[PDB]
Amino acid sequence: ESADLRALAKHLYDSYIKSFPLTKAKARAILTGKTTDKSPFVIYDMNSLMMEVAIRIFQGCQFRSVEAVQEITEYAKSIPGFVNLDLNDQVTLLKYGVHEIIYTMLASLMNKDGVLISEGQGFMTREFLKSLKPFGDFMEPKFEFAVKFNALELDDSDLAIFIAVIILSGDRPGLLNVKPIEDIQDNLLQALELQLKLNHPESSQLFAKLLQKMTDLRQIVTEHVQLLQVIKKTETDMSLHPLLQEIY
Amino acid sequence: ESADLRALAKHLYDSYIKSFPLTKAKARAILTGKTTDKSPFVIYDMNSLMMGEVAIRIFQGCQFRSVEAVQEITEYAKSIPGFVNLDLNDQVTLLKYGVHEIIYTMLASLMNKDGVLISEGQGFMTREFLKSLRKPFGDFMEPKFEFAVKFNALELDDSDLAIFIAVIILSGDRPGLLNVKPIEDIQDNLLQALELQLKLNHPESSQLFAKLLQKMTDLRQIVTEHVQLLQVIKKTETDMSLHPLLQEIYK
Ligand SMILES: CCCCCCOc1ccc(C(=O)N[C@H](C(=O)NO)C(C)C)cc1
Repeated sequence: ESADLRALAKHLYDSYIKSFPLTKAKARAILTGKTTDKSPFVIYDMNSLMMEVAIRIFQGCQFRSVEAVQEITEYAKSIPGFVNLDLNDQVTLLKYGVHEIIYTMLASLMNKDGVLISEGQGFMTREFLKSLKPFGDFMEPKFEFAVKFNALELDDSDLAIFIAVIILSGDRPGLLNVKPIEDIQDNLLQALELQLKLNHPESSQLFAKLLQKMTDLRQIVTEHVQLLQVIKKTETDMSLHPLLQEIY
Repeated sequence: ESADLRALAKHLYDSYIKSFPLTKAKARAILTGKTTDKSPFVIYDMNSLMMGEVAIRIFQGCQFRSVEAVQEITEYAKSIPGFVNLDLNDQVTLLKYGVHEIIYTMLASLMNKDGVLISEGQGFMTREFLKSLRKPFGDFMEPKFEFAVKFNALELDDSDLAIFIAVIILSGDRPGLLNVKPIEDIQDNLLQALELQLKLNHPESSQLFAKLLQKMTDLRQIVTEHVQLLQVIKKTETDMSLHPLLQEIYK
């Protein structure tokens, strides 16, 4: 019945707002969408950056991503049925879902020329990121995904349901009880479909186009982790950085 | 109008039957009990194999089947409304990237958890036998079995698959495409047709449409794993020849 579907959509939206500080609505108003109170500092080269380069940028991204995981974790616990799953299955779903979610939400903060950083008080150009060492290949395939993903023109109410769909996948390795997970994901998928039909009545087969983006998304995540291995292949030793690499 | 969508579904199923010699219907009519004029000979070891012809030989037999499959898929693609009216370069790109995803979708029709039909359904080669092949070749088919067992649980029939295969071809997020708009226009039509087909054919199956579209994620990874395997085989088997058509498809 369409009432608990809209109820679910509204519920996810509100939770998404509470959990994630920088919404797409706010990000877009800051990006090339302009407004008149505060423009972000723009990092376009080595001197404008000047707060250490290459390694320290990568490390800055890890700090932020560790923050993101905790925001996503809180959001997951608001998905009806999630906290009632097997504890091991909750951990597994977050462990394998969090990267997909991070690059999905990161698109909200990107345009074809750069990405918002530091709660949007900053902007790092796409071109500055390409000019880096082994690290100049990290962000670029994310930019290419974002350009295509953002073409769908989803807003936060759409993204909230989509993010829940990703978390409740069901094909994650090592799950103990797949049934209640795919039951929840069936319900979320229904809510997303209705949401897209109501929010974007003249965008045909948007639901289908969005799900097809998961194919790009998972290969991006796969490529990314393999890239992460190559960096554990040159800077390695002297951990006067003790528990902080333990945090990571 | 649903009527134009039904007519498109019927057109595609028709071309599917005309293009592909071994349908899911027939493959499921050799595998299960059913008919006993179409019982396959079963290959499960070397002696039962030599009721035939190993490793490298199986692999090149597989190569030739793939090449055939490219011809069948190409003939099918041309029947898809608007496909042949596209920029010739984009026709080539769509097939380049579409062909293996379709092969592994169709391959699932020929599979159960225990093995796979071969030689147009006259033979059946065991999963365990395939997994026991020397080193590199033993990991070739196993992830295709993994996919098939899960894909086959959707219980699609040939009229479902016909439209799904067309949807795969007309992607538009394919690398290198020149004009994405007319491709995406065709795919939207195909997606509407698929959506209708699945709700009329599987009325009690909730969100089958979304669940099927998600399988596209598994297909992509199978192809990606498969390319990595071939890179390995080409380095260890310097005396083994890969077909030029297959080489052109890979990069
Ligand atoms: C639509 C026609 C589908 C016919 C199904 C044939 O079954 C298969 C399954 C897997 C393969 C396969 O992976 N071939 C590899 C391949 O295509 N590498 O590119 C190698 C061995 C040639 C080929 C045929």
